Amino acid sequence: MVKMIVGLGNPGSKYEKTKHNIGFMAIDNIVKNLDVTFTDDKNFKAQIGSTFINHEKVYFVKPTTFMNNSGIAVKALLTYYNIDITDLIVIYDDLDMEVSKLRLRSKGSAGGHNGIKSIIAHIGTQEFNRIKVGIGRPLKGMTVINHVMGQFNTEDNIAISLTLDRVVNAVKFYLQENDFEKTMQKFNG
Repeated sequence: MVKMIVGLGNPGSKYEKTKHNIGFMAIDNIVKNLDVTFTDDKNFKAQIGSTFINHEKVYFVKPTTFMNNSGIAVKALLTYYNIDITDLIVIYDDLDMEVSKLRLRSKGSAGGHNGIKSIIAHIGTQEFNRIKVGIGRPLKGMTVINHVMGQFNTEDNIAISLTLDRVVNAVKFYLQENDFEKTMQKFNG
């Protein structure tokens, strides 16, 4: 009945172009496509848009707790609406994929990603559905922070935009089928 779709990132003008905000960018593209408007929530520290698709109510969420606190918002939202982990999708930047690459997974450990780390620690599992967008592989010796805090190279803007459009379609397919596994089969590769 209720779907919780979360895009990760950091609030504030200075973070807006960072690769670590690919989740925010994805959610933005999704709601614009779906004609869904945001509202900076009074209960939750997040930007939230929702709408009924058929008989289901879908929430599109951009936590504004800062990335390392994403789990607090996710857990609050799951608890508030009595939504099980299985009804979750998290959209975010993969730390070790070529830029604009798209991958759907239903698992994976945090691997240095502070948002995913927070979510895992708050909902108690790494077994949750993910739509990952590649931001580039870090060079040897490069720290996670300056890897994800950098902006996208201008030659990559088009690839990123193309990928985000694909994320919109994956979400729609997912909603149509209420099956993330089929969505993974339909979109991976």
